[PDB]
Amino acid sequence: MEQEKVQELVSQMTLDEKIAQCLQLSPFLFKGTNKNAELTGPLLQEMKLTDAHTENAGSVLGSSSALDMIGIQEAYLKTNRLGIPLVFMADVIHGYKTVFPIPLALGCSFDRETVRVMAEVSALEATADGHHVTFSPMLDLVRDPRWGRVMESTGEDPFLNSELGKAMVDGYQGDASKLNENLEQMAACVKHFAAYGAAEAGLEYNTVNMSTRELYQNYLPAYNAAIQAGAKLVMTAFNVVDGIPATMNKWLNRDVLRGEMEFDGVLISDWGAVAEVINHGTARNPKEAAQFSMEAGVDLEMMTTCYIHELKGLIEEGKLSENLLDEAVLRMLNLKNDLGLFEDPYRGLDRTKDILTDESRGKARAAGVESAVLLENKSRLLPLAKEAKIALVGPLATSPDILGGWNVYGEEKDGINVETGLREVFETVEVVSTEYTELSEEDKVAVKAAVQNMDVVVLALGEKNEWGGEAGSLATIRLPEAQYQLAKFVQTLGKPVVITLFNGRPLEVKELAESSDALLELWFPGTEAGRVTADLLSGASNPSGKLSMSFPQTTGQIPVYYNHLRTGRPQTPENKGERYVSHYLDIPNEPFYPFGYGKSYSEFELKTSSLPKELNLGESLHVEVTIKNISDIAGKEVIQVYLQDVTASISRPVKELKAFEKVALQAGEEKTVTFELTSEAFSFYNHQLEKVQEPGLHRVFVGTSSEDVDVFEVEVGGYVL
Amino acid sequence: MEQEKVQELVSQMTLDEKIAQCLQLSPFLFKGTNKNAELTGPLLQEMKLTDAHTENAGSVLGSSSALDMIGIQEAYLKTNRLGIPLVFMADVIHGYKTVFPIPLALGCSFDRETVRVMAEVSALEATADGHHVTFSPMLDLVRDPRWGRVMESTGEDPFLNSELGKAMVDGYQGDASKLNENLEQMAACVKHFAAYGAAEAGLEYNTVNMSTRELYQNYLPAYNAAIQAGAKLVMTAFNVVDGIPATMNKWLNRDVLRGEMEFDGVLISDWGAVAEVINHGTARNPKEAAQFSMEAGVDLEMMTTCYIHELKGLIEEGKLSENLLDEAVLRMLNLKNDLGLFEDPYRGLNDRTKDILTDESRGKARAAGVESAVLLENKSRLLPLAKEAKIALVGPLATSPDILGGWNVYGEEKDGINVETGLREVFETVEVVSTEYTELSEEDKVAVKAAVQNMDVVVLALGEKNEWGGEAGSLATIRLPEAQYQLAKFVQTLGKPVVITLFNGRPLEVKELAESSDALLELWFPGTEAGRVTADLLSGASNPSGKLSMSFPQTTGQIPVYYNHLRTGRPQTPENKGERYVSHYLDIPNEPFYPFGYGKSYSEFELKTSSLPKELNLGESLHVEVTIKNISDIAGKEVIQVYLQDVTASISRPVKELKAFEKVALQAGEEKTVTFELTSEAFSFYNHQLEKVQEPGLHRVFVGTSSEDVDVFEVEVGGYVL
Ligand SMILES: O=C1O[C@H](CO)[C@@H](O)[C@H](O)[C@H]1O
Ligand SMILES: O=C1O[C@H](CO)[C@@H](O)[C@H](O)[C@H]1O
Ligand SMILES: O=C1O[C@H](CO)[C@@H](O)[C@H](O)[C@H]1O
Ligand SMILES: O=C1O[C@H](CO)[C@@H](O)[C@H](O)[C@H]1O
Ligand SMILES: O=C1O[C@H](CO)[C@@H](O)[C@H](O)[C@H]1O
Ligand SMILES: [Mg+2]
Ligand SMILES: [Mg+2]
Repeated sequence: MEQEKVQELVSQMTLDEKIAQCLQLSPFLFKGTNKNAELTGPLLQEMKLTDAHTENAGSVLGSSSALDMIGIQEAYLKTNRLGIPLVFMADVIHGYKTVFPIPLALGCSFDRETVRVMAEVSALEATADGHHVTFSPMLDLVRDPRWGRVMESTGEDPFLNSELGKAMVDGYQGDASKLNENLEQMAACVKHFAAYGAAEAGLEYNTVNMSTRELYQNYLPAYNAAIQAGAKLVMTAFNVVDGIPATMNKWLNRDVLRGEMEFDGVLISDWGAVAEVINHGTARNPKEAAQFSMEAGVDLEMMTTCYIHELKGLIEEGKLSENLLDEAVLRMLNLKNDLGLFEDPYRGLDRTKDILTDESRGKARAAGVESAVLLENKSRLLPLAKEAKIALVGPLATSPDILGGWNVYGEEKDGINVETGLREVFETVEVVSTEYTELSEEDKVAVKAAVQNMDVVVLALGEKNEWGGEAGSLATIRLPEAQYQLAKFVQTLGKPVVITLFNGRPLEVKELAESSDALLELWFPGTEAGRVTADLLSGASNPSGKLSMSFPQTTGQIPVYYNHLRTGRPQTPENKGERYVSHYLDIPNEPFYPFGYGKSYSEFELKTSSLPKELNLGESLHVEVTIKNISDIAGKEVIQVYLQDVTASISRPVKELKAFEKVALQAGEEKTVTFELTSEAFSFYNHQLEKVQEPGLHRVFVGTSSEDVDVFEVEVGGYVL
Repeated sequence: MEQEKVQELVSQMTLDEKIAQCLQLSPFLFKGTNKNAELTGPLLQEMKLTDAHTENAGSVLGSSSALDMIGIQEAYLKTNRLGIPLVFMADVIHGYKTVFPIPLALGCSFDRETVRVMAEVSALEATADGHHVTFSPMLDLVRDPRWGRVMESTGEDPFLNSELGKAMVDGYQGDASKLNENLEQMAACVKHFAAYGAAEAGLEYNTVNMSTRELYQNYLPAYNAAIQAGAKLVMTAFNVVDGIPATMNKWLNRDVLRGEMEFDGVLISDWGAVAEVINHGTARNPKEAAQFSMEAGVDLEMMTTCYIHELKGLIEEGKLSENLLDEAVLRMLNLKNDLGLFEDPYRGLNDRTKDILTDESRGKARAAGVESAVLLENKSRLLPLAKEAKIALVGPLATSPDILGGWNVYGEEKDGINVETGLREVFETVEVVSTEYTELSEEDKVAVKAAVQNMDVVVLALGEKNEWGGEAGSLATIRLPEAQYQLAKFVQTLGKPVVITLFNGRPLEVKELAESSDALLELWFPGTEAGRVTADLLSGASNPSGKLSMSFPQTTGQIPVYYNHLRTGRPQTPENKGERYVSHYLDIPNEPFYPFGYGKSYSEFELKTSSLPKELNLGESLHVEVTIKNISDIAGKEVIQVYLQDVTASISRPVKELKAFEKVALQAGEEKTVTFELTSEAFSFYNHQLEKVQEPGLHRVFVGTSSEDVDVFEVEVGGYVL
């Protein structure tokens, strides 16, 4: 409908109606839900909720289905005074029913289009099952693989997360202004604002702390890119930011998000995060919690009752301006309108035919093959011949747990396990399945026997997803020790070994790499994992992923990341072995596998056209890269361009990723791609918080990982374009 | 002399002269040195130094002896135009020749007097051997035991480090207005300014980064306390602080150090930290390095040549003002003066040798060792051991002379007392099988089996070599070599009671050691009398009374873990135990293996807090009164501890903060009363705007014998301001 009528609806609301609009609830607390009705009484009573609260609640999160949604919205609109429909939100993180690779894997794709296809397919399916909003993209920069939630981030690099973050939003929302029309798309909600993934000790919900300059330089860029690209919501974070819980952080949310970033959409709290400021000890009680969170501009309280029970009193005693509430309600209604819920509360609703199609599955498969990373492949063991005799052993041989974490809707019975997968392709396969956390003598005899018959071992190891995701912090980033022992065992059997590793985080893999001939990191590919796995092993697909997060030498190296500072005593090749340089006595400084590292069955040669020696301030560097696949085999490479600022008023990272592109090349084929490094890429935040460019020398690095690069020099100065 | 004669020295000094006054060099680049006279030729020619440079050099670092000093100074004065003597500095960190426990151990003493006596004995000896300035206390807060330098800090607590920091300055310098008179006292230099101990990944020299508020709240207090206690010098840090290397960080050093902390002394660079701002990528070359460090107020460049080769040109070209150099030179001379060098450039050097490595001094180092060690485990009263107990003494620390610890630049191992020698003095029957640090052979095991079979108890002496810590001794995994845990596993199967005497420079993973033995005693590195420290504790001649000044993590992946932590929005409680969506790990407990303030005794105490007021005004002190009784037959010391928590505040506040502590001696039966004043400063914190503030509201007071063994009382602050 029209803006003016929305502005009117605010006018016509009671105070209690407005307060309730700022509440969000689980489906089974509304009249007319069709699942979990036997939890409605107990919980309603514990939250001290009444019919007036539930009949005016702003939103719903975690509807179980299209049918669940319809019954609730049909029932709500029957008893709702002014006919303000519910907005319905859900966690569509990496697939709705067609599960795609976990976002950390998606980052390893280094492939913008894959990310967009994933979100688009996800929206297709979610909108079809009644949901208006996904709580995705998750844009927290991660440098600490102990934290279970690294699985939701696209890795340790702000640029890559920024790009892929834009692709996710584009994919879910398409045209952000036609969400009232395009009902196969949905609102995206950026999370978690901000800096959540710097939790101390990878410990869930734990303290985050960093200088403001570093917050802007590295932790904010991606939330900003998604926002600037039209993301409709932002969700707050659980952590403090500089001492102050993000949910009630006024500078962060008013000054930075609404001020600097110009975000005039709904700001939703994370689950309980409004009331939990009480636990952080920056609010004495639910009254204070609500006052400070409203002051901060949190418009939608997620499944707690601070606003519901306390805003009226705050407004009547003049502790809190009613305009703030008014503005918050106005944002909620603008959201609903943008989704066309004033014309159609059922947002297009039967669409079952669209869920879990064969075209969608093929896409998830394509995502999986794009995202897997080949870490080792000694003496061309991979790809395997289709008639190769295979002992498939390990806990991931038959396990149905290949969908990854934050899979709220996808069903394991629709999944393709590794056995099924492999059997579709290779004729001879013998399988000895083993426990995730044990290695018995009986297992070893069975494995001995399966291996002796066969020609090659596919050793499938991995985590259960429940060992990652939210509140899945591992102090030690290792598989259960039994799996390292199973690899040591299997290696003694005389036969060639592939390890197909399934997980949600960087792990200590040195032992795995040292005990096998090849190692293929599939992360958690989703619904089609088995076939992703088979197509890569068989060569039907050629591995092309690159690591979007560093793989540490050991737990004690964390945090280790490619974009690191030099220090005053950097280790060089000409000071190696000296005592008084930055190093460890017991491990290398280098991570075991670095950012941008990945292998292929193909082989490539790159050359960079001549670049200018000199450059003006404000001027863009145009980089031209010619790349040839010099091998019999078709496949993709990921060209990567980095910049270093050799000298600056702040110590600058030795490298920073400024551009990348995945390039498909047939056997023999050659191509040219060109990048624009605009002058922003030469910029940084200074000691005073200004975004600035300084004349001086930069190095440009073109290559195929953060470490395989040719290096060029460029001098910036003169005048400003 | 008088300040006029000093002000005039500045006026009469040439430019080239004033510059060289801002240079410090190793003893063997000087004419007159009694050691390393080779090396002088090539290093001078590498540094492109002259005689103009060395004849006017400001200072020396790390002279080898009183004769070295005297030789250098005598020869320098002979050819020095205006007669400005050299100031002579050194790393006297935990002792000179009589070596005391490493500073981390000293922290575990929880005893100010012990620390002051260490510092006092250290200056006594150092001045006797020619040194004017020590590079100590090291006041970097440490939360990460991977870092080799945790050995030099007194731990993870700002308050404790502040207090013991002042005891150290007080002990080295006594009354600092009379350093020209008490020539058995010496100038002290606080380091490393600032926040150096927060090195990322505990990796040496690595990036440091934290909000300015956190810098002020936790990382600054100790530097500040030592400075306010009158510490003569400060040294810069190798690390960046918010992007900028500390050495050229104007705000940190002009605004914070010289402005807010009102420090008007020499600011010395750390070794090469001036030229090294180039490697940090905040200076193109020695010209800018020099410019930016002088702009920042660095007065003395340590063993690099940016100032000497670049300050002339910078001043002539007008890029840098001669006033800065001048005031820099004035602080230099004011320090020489304060030291009494214009009256006596040999600072009293008169058979000061009678003063070194004395019997009284060694007895003090010994007492420091027994104060500082920490009894971590003692099941079924195995310790103390009867003096007629037959002892199998096995392990790498059985006979190792490596017991003086790291940053021991002057102490000699031949004077050290090793564990066998210590034990043999006390217990009649000792059999000894030494093993390697990093191995466990089948032959070793056979020998251990045979020794243990014969004796009644195992003293299993495990440890680090000191070179696995100190500077640039970072460990990614904080474990002993695996052979040592395997040795403990082995010994435990021999059916005899086991004590592990652990010697180290950092918190280690010790769950496996605790689990494979009946008692565990953490001697750290006690210094010259290590063996007797160990024997006395084991025997009961001394009663363990140390407490942990740094948390002992469950495993490496728990780092950083410390007592003074924030609550988060989803704290693990005893009520929510076992729930998935709470702050916790899947594979280990939240808690460290041993917490801050944790320590055991052969004695047993009760404590009783006198009734506290329910309310308090702003600006008002809280007087906590504690009665403590040793209810046991054994005399011993206990460390009463008082913490505060600010329950609600404009910033999420630590669950606990140590605000007072005292070590209380007690005979069997004996009772005493101590009272502490927690001022309103203790109730204060830094807010978002960076004001030091006090908020009305609820605080909890915790009185006890560790961060975990406490009685909790509440106090409500408000009303008006005192
Ligand atoms: O706890 C949470 O619940 C939210 C709702 O499921 C989810 O979207 C957030 O990412 C997560 O932090
Ligand atoms: O609610 C959840 O469900 C998921 C189940 O797939 C789990 O992995 C997530 O980490 C958890 O947040
Ligand atoms: O961290 C900082 O960097 C700046 C430069 O050191 C300084 O000027 C600011 O006041 C300070 O907060
Ligand atoms: O490198 C160093 O040398 C200095 C000189 O010994 C010492 O005092 C510092 O603590 C240390 O950083
Ligand atoms: O980090 C910060 O936290 C402060 C409190 O939110 C804010 O006011 C400042 O702008 C900022 O320096
Ligand atoms: Mg530059
Ligand atoms: Mg308070």
